[PDB]
Amino acid sequence: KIPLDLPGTRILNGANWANNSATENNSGTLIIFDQSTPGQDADRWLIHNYLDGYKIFNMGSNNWASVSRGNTVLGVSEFDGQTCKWSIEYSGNGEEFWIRVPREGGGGAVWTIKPGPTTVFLDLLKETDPNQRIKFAVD
Repeated sequence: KIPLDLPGTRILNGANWANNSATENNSGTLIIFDQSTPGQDADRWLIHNYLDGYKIFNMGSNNWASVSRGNTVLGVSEFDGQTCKWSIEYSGNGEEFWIRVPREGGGGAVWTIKPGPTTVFLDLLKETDPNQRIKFAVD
């Protein structure tokens, strides 16, 4: 089940976990998957209910996981229901989820970690692709 309202949540893909830094500053910072954290709790996330889906908050950076230009997933300082809402859907495999664009009709593009540090973008779901499989680890 989705760890709702749990501050210590790491967002996992294979051996990497999602990181995001505070904006120095319509601004935003890359969501980076890596096996190193760039400062205290830059790898710590808070998931809440938002309408028919979820919002994903980085406790380190105070940024919201959001769709940005070119289907890139960024942390953005300012919340926007249009860019910051996600569907989290069980994959069928252990505790693995797809984080998708909420779409009336379904078939929303999903978090895709590109095959060191790596960025996240939205692409069509391929059920078998481990680069779109997300796990949530608490503490």
